[PDB]
Amino acid sequence: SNRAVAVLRGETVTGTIWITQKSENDQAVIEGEIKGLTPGLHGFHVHQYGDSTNGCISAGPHFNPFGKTHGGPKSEIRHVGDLGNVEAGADGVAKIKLTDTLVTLYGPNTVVGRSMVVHAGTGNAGARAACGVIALAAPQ
Amino acid sequence: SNRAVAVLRGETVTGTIWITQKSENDQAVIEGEIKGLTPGLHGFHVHQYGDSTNGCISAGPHFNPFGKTHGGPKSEIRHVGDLGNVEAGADGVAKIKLTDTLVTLYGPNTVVGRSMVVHAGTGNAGARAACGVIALAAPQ
Repeated sequence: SNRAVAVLRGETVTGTIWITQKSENDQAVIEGEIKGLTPGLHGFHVHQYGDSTNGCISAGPHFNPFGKTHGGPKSEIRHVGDLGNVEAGADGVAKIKLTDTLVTLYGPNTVVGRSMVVHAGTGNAGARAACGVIALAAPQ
Repeated sequence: SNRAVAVLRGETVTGTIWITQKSENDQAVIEGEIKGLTPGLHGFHVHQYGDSTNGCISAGPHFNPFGKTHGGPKSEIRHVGDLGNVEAGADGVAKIKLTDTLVTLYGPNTVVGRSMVVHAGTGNAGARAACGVIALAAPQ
């Protein structure tokens, strides 16, 4: 499909994030809303797995298919799953629209079946506050 | 991945269903548990979409990629998404193990990102009682 959606679930943070992409060669658009955030900037990431058998823990690590490293030559590689930080507006909702990412719904790096995770900013989920599987949706 | 998992969510019915498949040419195994069922046989189906923006309604129709029809020549085509009926044992849990389906995690008919849905046996979800997105999981 040219359209996917993640419904984020968490104790307090929830949301709905759409991904739309006309073809393998076109840039995807990520758009939606995240609710229940404490005020300020929070991390927003694609993680490797959609597995939600263990809350947001089973999402596994950041999705970094190109292998960006901390330093050295490969530190200049783009981290595909890094969607920056997000924040709620005055109305308490974060309106997300990201048009310049490398996220794709096609080819070997497709994110279908993986997860989107919101990171706050103590427990075994670290800062992971909500997560949802990137699901196939009806094409537009 | 050679492994996917759907966590089924519903008002009363829940479950965890794994799909494991060594390669594109190998037969998948679907195995897991469904809880909260009323006694007796219930339908178990792959549906087209994992979209859960509208409960189990947004899962869309049965997944029937080969186009099985009610009658005529194409009525003899296999309905890929039809996983038969399931039922709870005396312990109140349905132990699912299906080894002869055409469900795959590879190629154009991959079910990754689609949904699994349990059908009871009144409302806009019809008989759909629980559903979950088929998510990528860590390979085994």
